[PDB]
Formats: sequence, structure tokens, C-alpha cells
Amino acid sequence: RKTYTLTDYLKNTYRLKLYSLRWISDHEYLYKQENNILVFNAEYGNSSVFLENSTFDEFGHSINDYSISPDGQFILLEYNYVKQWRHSYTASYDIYDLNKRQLITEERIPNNTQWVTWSPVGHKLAYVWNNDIYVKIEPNLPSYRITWTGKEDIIYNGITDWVYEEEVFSAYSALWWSPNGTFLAYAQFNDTEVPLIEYSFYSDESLQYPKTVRVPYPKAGAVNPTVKFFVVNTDSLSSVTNATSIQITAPASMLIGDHYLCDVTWATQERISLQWLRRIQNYSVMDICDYDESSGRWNCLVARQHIEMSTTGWVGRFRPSEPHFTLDGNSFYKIISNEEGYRHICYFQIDKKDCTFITKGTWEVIGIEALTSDYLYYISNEYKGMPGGRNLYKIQLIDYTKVTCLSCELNPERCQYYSVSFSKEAKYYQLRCSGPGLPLYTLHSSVNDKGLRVLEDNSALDKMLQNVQMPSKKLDFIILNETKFWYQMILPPHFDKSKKYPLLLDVYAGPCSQKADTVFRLNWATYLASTENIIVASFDGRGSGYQGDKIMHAINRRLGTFEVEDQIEAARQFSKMGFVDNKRIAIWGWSYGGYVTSMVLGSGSGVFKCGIAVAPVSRWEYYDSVYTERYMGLPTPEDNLDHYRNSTVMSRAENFKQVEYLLIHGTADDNVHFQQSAQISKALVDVGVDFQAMWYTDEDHGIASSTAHQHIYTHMSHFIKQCFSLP
Amino acid sequence: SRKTYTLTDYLKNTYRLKLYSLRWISDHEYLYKQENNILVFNAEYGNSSVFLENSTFDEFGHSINDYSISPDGQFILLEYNYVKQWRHSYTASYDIYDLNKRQLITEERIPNNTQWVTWSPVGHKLAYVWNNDIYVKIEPNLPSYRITWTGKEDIIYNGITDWVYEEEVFSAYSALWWSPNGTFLAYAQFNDTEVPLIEYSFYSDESLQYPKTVRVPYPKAGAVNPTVKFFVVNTDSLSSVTNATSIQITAPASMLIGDHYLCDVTWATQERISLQWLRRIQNYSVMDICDYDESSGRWNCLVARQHIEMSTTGWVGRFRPSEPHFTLDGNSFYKIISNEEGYRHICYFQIDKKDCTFITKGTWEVIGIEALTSDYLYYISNEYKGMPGGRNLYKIQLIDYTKVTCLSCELNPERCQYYSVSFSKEAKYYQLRCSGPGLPLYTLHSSVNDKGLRVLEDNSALDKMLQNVQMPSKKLDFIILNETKFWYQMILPPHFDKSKKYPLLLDVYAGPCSQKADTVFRLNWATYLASTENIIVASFDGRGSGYQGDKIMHAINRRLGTFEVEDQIEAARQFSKMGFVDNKRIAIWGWSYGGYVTSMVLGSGSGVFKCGIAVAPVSRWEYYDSVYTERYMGLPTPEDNLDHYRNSTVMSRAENFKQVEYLLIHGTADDNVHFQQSAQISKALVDVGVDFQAMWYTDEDHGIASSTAHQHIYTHMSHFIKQCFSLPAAASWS
Ligand SMILES: *[C@@H]1O[C@H](CO)[C@@H](O[C@@H]2O[C@H](CO)[C@@H](O[C@H]3O[C@H](CO[C@H]4O[C@H](CO)[C@@H](O)[C@H](O)[C@@H]4O)[C@@H](O)[C@H](O[C@H]4O[C@H](CO)[C@@H](O)[C@H](O)[C@@H]4O)[C@@H]3O)[C@H](O)[C@H]2NC(C)=O)[C@H](O)[C@H]1NC(C)=O
Ligand SMILES: NC[C@]1(c2cccc(Cl)c2)CC[C@H](N2CCCCC2=O)CC1
Ligand SMILES: NC[C@]1(c2cccc(Cl)c2)CC[C@H](N2CCCCC2=O)CC1
Ligand SMILES: *[C@@H]1O[C@H](CO)[C@@H](O)[C@H](O)[C@H]1NC(C)=O
Ligand SMILES: *[C@@H]1O[C@H](CO)[C@@H](O)[C@H](O)[C@H]1NC(C)=O
Ligand SMILES: *[C@@H]1O[C@H](CO)[C@@H](O)[C@H](O)[C@H]1NC(C)=O
Ligand SMILES: *[C@@H]1O[C@H](CO)[C@@H](O)[C@H](O)[C@H]1NC(C)=O
Ligand SMILES: *[C@@H]1O[C@H](CO)[C@@H](O)[C@H](O)[C@H]1NC(C)=O
Ligand SMILES: *[C@@H]1O[C@H](CO)[C@@H](O)[C@H](O)[C@H]1NC(C)=O
Ligand SMILES: *[C@@H]1O[C@H](CO)[C@@H](O)[C@H](O)[C@H]1NC(C)=O
Ligand SMILES: *[C@@H]1O[C@H](CO)[C@@H](O)[C@H](O)[C@H]1NC(C)=O
Ligand SMILES: *[C@@H]1O[C@H](CO)[C@@H](O)[C@H](O)[C@H]1NC(C)=O
Ligand SMILES: *[C@@H]1O[C@H](CO)[C@@H](O)[C@H](O)[C@H]1NC(C)=O
Ligand SMILES: *[C@@H]1O[C@H](CO)[C@@H](O)[C@H](O)[C@H]1NC(C)=O
Ligand SMILES: *[C@@H]1O[C@H](CO)[C@@H](O)[C@H](O)[C@H]1NC(C)=O
Repeated sequence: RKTYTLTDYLKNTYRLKLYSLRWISDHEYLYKQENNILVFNAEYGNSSVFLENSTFDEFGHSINDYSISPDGQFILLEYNYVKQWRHSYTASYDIYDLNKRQLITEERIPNNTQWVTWSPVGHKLAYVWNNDIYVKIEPNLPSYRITWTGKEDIIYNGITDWVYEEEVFSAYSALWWSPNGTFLAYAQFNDTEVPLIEYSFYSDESLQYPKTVRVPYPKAGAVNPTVKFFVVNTDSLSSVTNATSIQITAPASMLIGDHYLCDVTWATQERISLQWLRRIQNYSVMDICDYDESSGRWNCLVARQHIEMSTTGWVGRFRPSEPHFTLDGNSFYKIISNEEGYRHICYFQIDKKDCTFITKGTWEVIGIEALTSDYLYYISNEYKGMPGGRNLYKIQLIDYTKVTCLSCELNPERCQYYSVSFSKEAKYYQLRCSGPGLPLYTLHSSVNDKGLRVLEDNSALDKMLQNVQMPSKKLDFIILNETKFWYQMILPPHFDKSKKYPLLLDVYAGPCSQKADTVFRLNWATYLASTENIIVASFDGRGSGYQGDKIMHAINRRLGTFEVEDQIEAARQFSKMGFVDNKRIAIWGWSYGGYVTSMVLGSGSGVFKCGIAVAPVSRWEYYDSVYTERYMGLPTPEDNLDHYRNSTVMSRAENFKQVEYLLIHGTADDNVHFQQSAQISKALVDVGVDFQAMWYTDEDHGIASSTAHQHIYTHMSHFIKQCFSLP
Repeated sequence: SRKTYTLTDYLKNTYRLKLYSLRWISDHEYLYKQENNILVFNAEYGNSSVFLENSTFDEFGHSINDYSISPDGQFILLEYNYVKQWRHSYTASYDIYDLNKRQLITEERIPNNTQWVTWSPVGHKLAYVWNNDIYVKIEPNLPSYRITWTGKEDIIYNGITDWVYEEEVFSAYSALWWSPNGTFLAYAQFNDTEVPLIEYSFYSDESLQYPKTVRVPYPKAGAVNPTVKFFVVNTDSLSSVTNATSIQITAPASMLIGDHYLCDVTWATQERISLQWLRRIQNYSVMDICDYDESSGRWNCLVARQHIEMSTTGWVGRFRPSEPHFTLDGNSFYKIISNEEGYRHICYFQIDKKDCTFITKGTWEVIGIEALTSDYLYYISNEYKGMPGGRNLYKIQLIDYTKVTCLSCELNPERCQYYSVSFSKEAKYYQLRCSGPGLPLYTLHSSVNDKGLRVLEDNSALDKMLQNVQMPSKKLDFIILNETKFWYQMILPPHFDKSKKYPLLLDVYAGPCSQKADTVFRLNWATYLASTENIIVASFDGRGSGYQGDKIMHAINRRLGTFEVEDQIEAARQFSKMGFVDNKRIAIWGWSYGGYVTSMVLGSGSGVFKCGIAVAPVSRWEYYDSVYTERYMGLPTPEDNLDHYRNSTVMSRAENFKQVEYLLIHGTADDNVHFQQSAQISKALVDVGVDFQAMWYTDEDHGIASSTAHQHIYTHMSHFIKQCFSLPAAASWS
């Protein structure tokens, strides 16, 4: 048989099939098959054509995406997609009347639109163009301008700035419609005093002079953006007068200093909840605000405030959790770390500070997935005590002891990692199994949790992989100080414990990272194992997530310490296993993992022959405020400046003499600025250490254009193969 | 068997070349720094006296970078806080020490961040540039007279050059020219208002949180150019109560019709200044000869004293029109000019007559006019043994052109085939500086009968050292192509056996008027590769190279990236045909223009070269500066030479790099050949899916010349060449 080759990985030869559906009610979903949109009845599996592919055969633009209005009356068509940062982009939009069969030609959505969204019910539109908000009541009618303060790189109304996009909301959107669309809530960010990161963009060969890209980006300790929050009533908008936006100000506990808006969740038609986080991210407050029908204002009663703090670290995994409100809005369920530091579901009454934990144990809840009148549905890693597995559970709102695992025993050898998609009122759910075996998508009914049918079993891919010498995956743990620390290994085919193999350590090791899991992947590690016979291992030490706060907070204010030492120790335990070749152990990572690779290579352990750092952080003062400060505090003498200075890659330059190093970075990286790698190379040069390097002209943090992606993986394969003496 | 010349020897300067750097102070005395002391030497008898004691340099606290004693010897200017800018420019702090009063001047001090400073040619007047304006000090202790008030960073330059004139026109930061006796101060003013800026990131020390963007007015080929104006101020009529009057000398109408440049300033007498102007299309230039008018206070450049210089086959001059050497009365001058056969020879002109008389001729060229007296003109040429790569001093009777004497040819013919000279203030004495093929030799001579006075430095110390080292040898010879000689040089390993097949590295420049094949003795990276690694390091001078006539030099006019590239490939073919070269192991490397030719050669698909290294290469001519590029390429317009600008890019050759091993190196703060150039090569390589090796150098400029980066690049490059040539490595403890 043949092996899974680099070409197979770079050309996507063996494709993973998915079953991406969009729910449209509590009994029907839409499914895009052969470019045509089908509407499926969930109970009987019968289909009808919703939108036939030929409809737009004369549109004249390639359509990137689509979005049907909740009432199914109109379809929004996305084209001219232009990527900005990780989540952002701009686009052109066209509106089609699905009943009249007419494209909207007057009062259109402008070109270079930043964000657009339908109301949760009906067909109102809200959009952001030139950093201002606009609302369309009817797709054929002129838009009402909501904001007038919009200014590129300065004022953002209803869109996020670089740092909130990346670190807080993981989205460009800063617009939140009320459940029935009466109100439109939005945030406004002000970057006036945020310093700019400047870098050269070379563009096409014809560009005579390079362009300087300038982005407001706050590095650790710098002046941060300010935020304001507003609510406009879209039902009282006028063609003759400018819109009235009511401001909801942050509480006094937050107003005394630098802070962030970290969550927006509507509770009812007249009740909105907001979470605010201090710049020192171990203290947060939730305001529960109500609309006053008689005054037009929004009252956040001090009696409905909920405080959340951490004595051992920061609040939340990456931010405070979102609340899941009951229909009356008088109570909510929220993931909170308990007295033992394990993240569990807490039940709050809006007027009561103390909550009741409805789950418990030495395992964590990952997310609350659906809340109904009788049950709360959640994902957790409780099953077989495996932190790297995922399963759906349901718990009875009137009896916490009434827990049922809905996914645990459906296909236990194939499916140990699930995600779920519930119908509009949770009558049905799609289970998405993603490992250890081939992905499996199934449809279920919540009536009595019974399987309806298999949506996608990846039989086509299984037929293909039967003729390929595929690698296997081992998931196990080592015991350190009477604590379990899990690892995974991508093992070559026909693996023999009596033979010795080179080993590559694939690192992330960031706070709340998890690199040891039950997910099935087709990646670079598949090629290295299948073709090159390299063991590709990953380890979750101190600072990794989903195992409790004693493990996750262990690196609080001390990045570049325990998580680094634990990767070295892991490799020691691996080498001192009879199938590893101690002379050929390598380490690699991208992003935070690039940082840990570099720290490991500069540690003087003598364990690693060689390593690759792709776009690494080198010093924490160069990275953004929101992420860095969460774990490190402020880079001031009064706070944590001493550890900011003690945890640089540069300080370890002399030790790189003991290793072969490949340093890679994209020149247009807006995230981990090229500066970071430019500072590593200069430190290496200053102590006279030889190393290998590669820059990627105009590539960002992803190094993801078709040609650069192919080049980096080809270049890296050569480096590893030469290090491991492979032909 | 003895030890070899190692990379460490090259990087740590283990074997040092001694020099004898002297400064003439009269027609019979020179100054020389020995044991940090300033010694004054009598040229005739070789006796010395101490001018300034080594210890005097320590009564200031700070370290002195350089010094400059005033012509009359009454004062000493002391340079400190030296901060490098471009190739020639820098800023610094200055202190003046009164040699008669034996005290440091502390009042009306030369300001910090001074751009340029110079004494008058006679006496002790000072002229300086601070914040892009000119200032004059009549007496070191007296307040300075502000000459200009228009100075503005990156916009108006008064008496200093902008980036492009410093690099390509004057090879200096200075744009100040004192009259022979210091009565007048002439200066240029450059205006960069509409010149676009090259912007690049500077990272600085690790403590800098946000990188800084460096912005420099830099005109790329075809872009808007700086404008120039020229002025003369009389320093003897300066007033404390009124602003100074600067008289403007305007360019002629033949230049004013379009874009142009000021390309030379040479004083003829106390009251006569000459200027040369060049059109943006550098095949036409005009010399104005301007006299001072006592009846007006102005400078009249009579139309009848103009001198036109043009070229039908290329550009004017080697890199610019030559400088004139005027006779004492200022009524005649001697100037290097290309003749009818295209060989550069000395022409004699009358200031009022258009036709000149060639005083030298032959299939060889004059390199420079070195001194002119009442009876003799002294010059350097490559006439001897018909060797373009050799250099010798000659003298000629101004009264009989056939009466030529070689003053250096036969002093030490096996050791000395490459000379430079330094004449005393009225040419009574001269220092000869021999720089190859043997060890450098410095000797003192008297011009009265060309009598050899004494040996100043024979490098005996270094000879003693190199006797215990297995040194490589140097072969200088030629190949015949189309009945034309093309010279080459080869750094050959010690105990060189012609019966073996050695690997070969081709060390390239190949720029217009380049000369890489010569008789100079060098201690460099090529010495290590030959001595230790047993690699032959060859260099070839093909079409476009200088000092052999215009048929060779102009052959690449409007066609850079053609003949000079093909000729390097052909050279290597002839080298692999020589029998002692291993055809499977031929590499090519080069910096700057040589980086460009390396890249073009590697992308040619010839199959001759296994591997190559391009250090800071030009990749496309539109990315390089106007003055250099346009000289050979014309304008990048459809009407002019855009088609060849597009046809001569490295990027267009990306697919062919599949056949070779490539190392691309570039400094991130290179203000000259912008990192952009290499960033465009790597993107082209990536787009066609070609693998290659790369290395950037954080905050390093075009020289990659800081102690640590210099050591790193040469170490990294040695490893690349050794792996390409299958040569073994050596482990080290740490
Ligand atoms: C998957 O298959 C399902 C079952 O076949 C589909 O559901 C069926 O949909 C149709 C149309 O939406 C419904 O048809 C008519 O229902 C009543 C009569 O109901 C009785 O007969 C049905 C069979 O004809 C049975 O299935 C029922 O159980 C029941 O015994 C009629 O009175 C309706 O008429 C009204 O609407 C029509 C328009 O279609 C007008 O023309 C009439 O004048 C009148 O106003 C419907 O015609 C049927 O009820 C429904 N059955 C069930 C059990 O759901 C389902 O739509 C399909 N899903 C997809 C996505 O394809
Ligand atoms: N910018 C943060 C981060 C990163 C990238 C590059 C370098 C470094 Cl040091 C960090 C890590 C956390 C990520 N994140 C944030 C929201 C919750 C889910 C999640 O996974 C995003 C990418
Ligand atoms: N910028 C011009 C040049 C160069 C550097 C790098 C790349 C390229 Cl393409 C060209 C070549 C000519 C040199 N020069 C100019 C003054 C006269 C004497 C001389 O030797 C200087 C450096
Ligand atoms: C978008 O741009 C195109 C091309 O310039 C133009 O024809 C079109 O009308 C624009 N669309 C809108 C909604 O303005
Ligand atoms: C933005 O903040 C600046 C100060 O950083 C302030 O002057 C300005 O008024 C603010 N703008 C808005 C729209 O709030
Ligand atoms: C709305 O606000 C803008 C900006 O302040 C102003 O130009 C416009 O005239 C206002 N319109 C009305 C009706 O107030
Ligand atoms: C939406 O909610 C608002 C506020 O409670 C209410 O006034 C309105 O009637 C609701 N609309 C619908 C369609 O129920
Ligand atoms: C939050 O962190 C700061 C900085 O370490 C500290 O002063 C404060 O005590 C912390 N809060 C809690 C409740 O631990
Ligand atoms: C284990 O305990 C020892 C002793 O306290 C300590 O040095 C080490 O860092 C601890 N952590 C792990 C995970 O080994
Ligand atoms: C050299 O010696 C002569 C005496 O013959 C003397 O007059 C002269 O000044 C001396 N010069 C120096 C610089 O020592
Ligand atoms: C130059 O700088 C030094 C150090 O800052 C200062 O003491 C001195 O006064 C300056 N000199 C002048 C002439 O301004
Ligand atoms: C510089 O040139 C600009 C035109 O490009 C002109 O407006 C300006 O006055 C000039 N300045 C001087 C001092 O020549
Ligand atoms: C000299 O020129 C400057 C700038 O134009 C002016 O400020 C100053 O008053 C002038 N000096 C005299 C003495 O006229
Ligand atoms: C210097 O030259 C000027 C101009 O010809 C003249 O006026 C002056 O007297 C000369 N001085 C000396 C010392 O020769
Ligand atoms: C100068 O160069 C241009 C462009 O090659 C040419 O057409 C012109 O005839 C030349 N001019 C002179 C003065 O020889």
C-alpha cells in the first residue's frame, strides 16, 4: 500500500465530509447540496427544494456566502469578499425577494460593508459602513443612519477594533439585536490614544514604493481603547429626525480605571445583561438592565449586579462565561469555577448573589448548549475521566441528580469527541462526532433522545483510506507529583516497540490550551508519521485547560516557566521509552507554541537536537494588552516588570549554540509582529549563534495563501528530514 | 605542514596589513600619527618632532573619533559622539583646542549633531552645517555668522547632500567648497519637497516596545528628483548686524530646459570657479567657468567659456564627468576625456576654445590626474605591460608630450604593479603606495630628480607571520572572446595541483565600470576558502567592465542584465574547460550589483552552477535610485526603455531556480538596496513553488557591517558553500 504524503496533505487528496445544516424552525433545517438549497423535515428525513441553484445563474458575481431572513422572505447575497483580520472583512451585498423573485435595486446595501445582520425575527437589517450603523426596516426602503461618529482607526460604532476582535469577542460584530428585533444594542470603541503598529507591505512587483500599514494596536502596558455601550429602539425611528441612542454606562467599580466590555446577552425583550472586566482581569461585574416603558431609559439595578472574581488567576477560560437565561429572564445558568477550581454550571436568581452548583466533580463543563423549560443540555469531559474527550449531557432543571449522557455510548470506540446543533426550540439535535474514528454526523430527537438517522458517515473517505498505510493515535497520561498529565502520539503504520523512531514534539502549551485529545485529523503530523515514520507527540502540562484551576492557574503571572519545563520533562519521559531515538528528538510550534519551542531550545536541557518556531512571541511587552495582561499583569516595577524581562527568548540566546534552529515569520503579521522574530535573530547574531531563517513576504500570522502554505510546509519537512537523517 | 589562513583569522583580523597614512602640511612636511602621538616629519631628512602629545587626547573625558589640525597649525578640531548615517554622512560633536594658548575652547562652541565641518584651505576659518543650514566662524572663539535660514530636515539641504547626491554624485556628505585662499565659500542647495519617501521599520534595542518607521526622500528610477541651486558667499564681508549675501550661480539654459544635476565643483583661482552640469539623460553635460565681478559683487559665467561633453554610445564619464585640473593662471586646464577610439586620455583645453588637444593616447586608459606643476603633469594609468588591472605613476613634460617617464613601473616590478600616490603641497615630494601583488609597500620620493628617499612601511612584521601560514596564490591572466581580451583572476589553494579537479566559486560584481580582476594583495574571505577549504575563487571582467575602453564599457548601455550576465556564465564554462575545475562543483556569489548578476545567472537555466549566494541584490531596476539606474538604463517609460526595465527582473526568472541551491541574504535597514528588492524575489520564488534558503539581518544596512553581523554572515555563507561543495565540518566544544 501507498502512504499519506505531503502532496496528499497540501492538495487535500483525502477529504473529510461534513454535514453543515442551518436550522429554520423546531422541525426543519436547510442543507446546501449540489449548489442548491434543500429544506429537510427532521422527523421523516424527506426533502423539498428551497432555493434551486439556477436562480442566480445570471447574477454576474461569484457568491461567497448567503443568509436567508428568519421569516424566509428575503435572501442576502455576499460577494467581493475582502479579508481583513482573523474575523473581519468587507463585502458587497445584494437582497433578493424570495416571493416576488426580484433583486433589490434601490436603497441597496453599500459596497465595502463591514458587517450586516438580519433581525432575529422577520427581515429588518442592521449594517456597518464607514464605521457607522444603519438600519433598514424593509429591504426596499431607505436606511436610517443610527451613528455619525464613525472614523477609520479612531471611532468604531457597532464593529470591533483590532484588540476586541482578536481577544474579546472573537468577531468583527459589536451589534446585538433584542430577541424580537425591537431594539438594536451596540458598542462603540475609541482608539484615539492607542499607538500604531507600523509595518511595510510590498504588494505586486509593479508597486515602485512599499506601503506602510498602520494599525491601532495596544501592546502590554500601553494606552488601551475606551468603550461605551448603547441601545436604539428601531420601532420609533424617523425620516425627519436623527435616532436617539440610550447609553448604558459601566458600573462605578469599573469606571474608576481601565476596563473592558466582555459579554452582551439579551435576557428578554426588555432585559439586557452586560459583563464588564477590569484591566486587571481577576474582577468582573454583570449588570442586568431593564427598559423603562415610561421614561425610555434602561435601569441596571444595583440589587441585580453579579460579581465574579478569582484569587488564583484571571476570570473565565479566556473571558467570563456567557449567561443562559430562562424565558421569564428572572434566572440564569452560567459556567463558574467552584471551591475546588473545577468549572461547573451555577444557577442564579437575578436578585440573589449566591448561586447553586447544579454539577460537580473532578471534570469540567465546556459549554451550556441549550436550555429548555425542563432540561439544560451541556458538553463536558466527564466520561471515562478523559479531559480530551467531549460528550453531550442533559440535566433536569427540577432534579439535578437526573443527568443523562446523550452521546457517551452511541459509538464509544469511534466517537469520544462531540459537538451539537439544536433545532430552534431544541426538539431535534444534530450530533457531530469528530474522533477518534472518522467523523460521524447523526440526527436525534429530544422527545426521548432517540436516533432518527445517519446524516454523514464518511464512507467515501473510509473506502479511500483502506488502500493507504495510515498512522494510529495513542492517547494516555504520565503521573507527575501524583497528578495526571495527558499526552497523545501520532504513531507510524506497522509500529514496532522493538524499533526506535525519531520524535517530533508538536507544542502550543498556552494558557487553557489542549493538544492531547480524541479528535481525528488529517494534517502535517499524518504525513510525518505515515511517510517519514516520525512519532508526533503533544503534551498538556501546567497551564493547560479543562482539568481545573490548580493546573490552569499554575502559570499565573509566570508565562514562560512551568509550561516550558513540562514540555522538556514530557520529552524526557518519551525518550526514556524504548521506541524513541534520544539522538533524534525535535520540537516545533506556531504562535504561543513558537514561543515555548524557542524557550525549550534556549533552556540548555540537551534533550532536543533541533526545532522550528513559526511566528513566535519573543517578549511579552511586544504582544497585545488584553491577552498578555490577563496572565502577566502590567509591565511596571510595581506589578510584574521583573517577570516580563526574565521570560524573553532573547535572554536565552547563548543556549541556542546547543541546537539546530529554524525561525519563520510572515512580514505582514498584524498579530505577532515581525518585530518579535526580528528581535530573536538580532539576539542570536549578537552572541554569534548560527541558525536558519525564512521570511514570508506580505504573509500574515496564518501564512495561509495557497503558495505560501505549500512552501512553509515543504521547507519545514526538509528541515526535520535533514535533522533526522531521512532520505 | 604549516597552519592555514582560517575564517577566524579573517573575522578576528589576526594578520594585519600595516599602512602609512600621512597628511601633508607644506611642500616639505607631513604629519603622521605614531603611538597615538601626532608627529611632524621633515621629508628630506626623515627627522621628526612631536607636534601633539598622545596624552593631550585624554584631558577631555570622551573618546576622540578623529581630529583635524587647522592649515596654519594654530588650532585642532576634535570629533566625538560619532553617529553614522549613510555611506559618507554622520553627525558628531566637536571641540576646538587652541594649540598656542594650550586650552580647550568652551565659548561659541560648534553645536552637537553637526552634519559637516571644515577649515578654510588656509588659516583657521571654519564652515559648518547644523540643522541643514550653513554657519561660518572667522575665529574659533567668536560667534558664528548664519549664512542660510532655509534648512529643513528631509526638505532643504544647504551645504550638505541629500541621499541620492551623497551616494551617486559627490560620494560625500559635504556640499561646501572653499576658494583656494578661503575668501569665498561656495555651496549647493538641494530641494527634496516632491521626492517620494522610502519607508522601512527599525526595531532598535529589545526595550523598544513599538518599532520606528524610518522615512528617507529617495528617488527610484523615473520618480521626481531633488532640485539643485548653487551659491557663493564672500566670507570676508560678513556682518554681525545684517544677514549674509549669497550670490547665486544659475545652471545654463541647455540644462534648465529639463531635469538636471550639479555633478562637479572645481575652483580654478581665487576669483574663478568652474561647475559641471549633467542632464537627467546622462549623455550630455556642460562646464561653466565663472569669474568674480568687483564692479557688481556677482559671478559672470561667460557663454564663450562653456564646454560641452557628450557621448553617442553611453553616458558621460566613468560614473560622472571628470574633474578639470587648472593651470595656476586659470586660463587652461587638463581633463580626462574619452577619445575617438573610446579610450580615456588627458585632454588639454583653453578656457575660451572648444577643441582640446590629447596629450596621451593608446589602447590603455588614464585613471586620474594626480598633480600638475609648471613643467610636469603627473598621472596614474594601466599602460604598463598592457595590464588593465595594474596601476602606475607617470610624469610628462608639458612642453613635449613624447617625454613621458614611468616613476613607479620598475621600482619593484614583481611586488608592485598597483600604485596610488600622495604629493606634497607643491609636489616637491611624493609618497608611493604599492598595494600588490606582493605585500603593501610605502615609500617616500623627491620630485626634483625622482630620488627614492626612504621606505616608510614594508610590512616586514606581517611577512614574518605569513611565512608560517600556507597562503594561497593569485593568477591574473585573460581569455580571448571574439578576438577581444577579457581578464580574470584566480585565488588558488596552496600546493595547487593542476592534475586534480577542485570546486570553484565565482565572485561577481560585473557592474558598469567594475574591475574584479587586478594586481591588488588582499586578506579576505576568498583567502580562507582557498587556504583552508581548497576552493578556487575566480573573478571575471566581461562586457560592461571598466578601464579597457568604451567598446567594452558601453556594451551594456540601456541593457543591464544582459551581456555582463552571459559573460560570467561563459567565463565559468571556459573555467570548467581548463581541466583543474570540477564541473559538478561550480558556485556563484555576489553582493549589491553582484547579487543581481548572481541571481540572473542562477535563473538563466545554463546548468553550469550547482549553487549561489545573493547578498542585498537588486531584483528590478524600477526599485533602485534614479541617478545610478538612469545613467545606464534611461527612463522606465514606454517612450524610452520600459520594455528592457520589465525584461531584466530577477522575478521573471523564478521558475529556473528549481535547478539550483539559492541563499538569499538582506539587511532589514538597508537604505540603499531596499529590503523590498529581496522581499520581491522570495515572493516570486514562493509563487512558482521553488524552495530556497534565506537570512534577514535585523537593523543591518547594505554593508551588514557591525562586528557581530559581519561575523555571522560570513560564518553562515561558509557553511552554505561547504555543504554545496561536499566539504567536511568540524565540531567545537561550545
Ligand atoms: C414531508 O412529508 C410530509 C408527509 O407527506 C409532508 O407533510 C404534509 O404536508 C402537506 C402539505 O404541506 C399537508 O397536506 C395537506 O394537509 C391537509 C390534510 O391532512 C391530511 O392529509 C395528509 C395527506 O394529504 C396527511 O399527511 C395528514 O396526516 C392528514 O390526514 C389539507 O387539508 C391541507 O390543505 C390545505 O393546504 C393546501 C396547500 O397545500 C391547500 O391547497 C388546501 O386548499 C388547504 O388550504 C394540505 O394540503 C399534510 O398535512 C402534511 N402531513 C404531515 C403528516 O405532516 C411534509 O410537508 C414533507 N416535508 C418536506 C420538507 O418535504
Ligand atoms: N491572540 C490570542 C491567541 C494567540 C494567537 C497568537 C499568539 C498568541 Cl501568544 C496567542 C490564543 C487564544 C485564542 N482564543 C481566544 C478566544 C477564545 C478561544 C481562543 O482559542 C486566539 C489566538
Ligand atoms: N549605488 C552605486 C553603487 C551600487 C551599490 C549597490 C548596488 C548597486 Cl546596483 C550599485 C555602484 C557604484 C559605486 N561608486 C559610485 C561613486 C563612484 C565610485 C563607485 O565605485 C558605489 C555603489
Ligand atoms: C458597487 O460598485 C460597482 C462598481 O463600481 C457599482 O456599479 C455598484 O453600483 C456599486 N454598488 C452599490 C450598492 O453602490
Ligand atoms: C475619543 O477619545 C478622545 C480621547 O482619547 C476624546 O478626545 C474624544 O472626544 C473621544 N471621542 C468620542 C466619540 O467619544
Ligand atoms: C444629524 O446629525 C448630523 C451630524 O451631527 C447632522 O449633519 C445632521 O444635519 C443631523 N440631522 C438632523 C435632522 O438633526
Ligand atoms: C417585541 O417586544 C416589544 C418589547 O417588549 C413589544 O413592545 C412588542 O410588542 C414585541 N413585538 C412582537 C412582534 O411581539
Ligand atoms: C487581582 O490581582 C491583583 C494583582 O496581582 C491583586 O492585587 C489582587 O489581590 C487580585 N485580586 C484577587 C481577589 O486575588
Ligand atoms: C513537582 O514537584 C516538585 C517539587 O515540589 C516541583 O519542583 C515541580 O515543579 C512540580 N511540578 C511538576 C508538574 O512536576
Ligand atoms: C630636521 O633637522 C633640521 C636640521 O638639519 C632642522 O632644521 C629641522 O627643523 C628638523 N625638522 C624636524 C621636523 O625635526
Ligand atoms: C552637547 O551635549 C552635552 C550632553 O547632553 C551637553 O552637556 C553640551 O552642553 C552640549 N553642547 C552644546 C554646544 O550644546
Ligand atoms: C522647494 O521646491 C518647492 C517646489 O517643489 C517650492 O515650493 C519650494 O519653495 C522650494 N524651496 C526652496 C527653498 O527652494
Ligand atoms: C535674517 O533672516 C531671518 C529669517 O528670514 C530673520 O528672522 C532675521 O530677522 C534676519 N536678520 C536680520 C538682522 O535682518
Ligand atoms: C585671497 O583672494 C581674494 C580674492 O582674490 C583676495 O581679495 C585676497 O586679498 C587674497 N588673500 C591672500 C592672502 O592671498
Ligand atoms: C542621449 O540618449 C538618448 C537616449 O538613448 C539618445 O536618443 C540621444 O540621441 C543621446 N543624446 C546625445 C547628446 O548623444
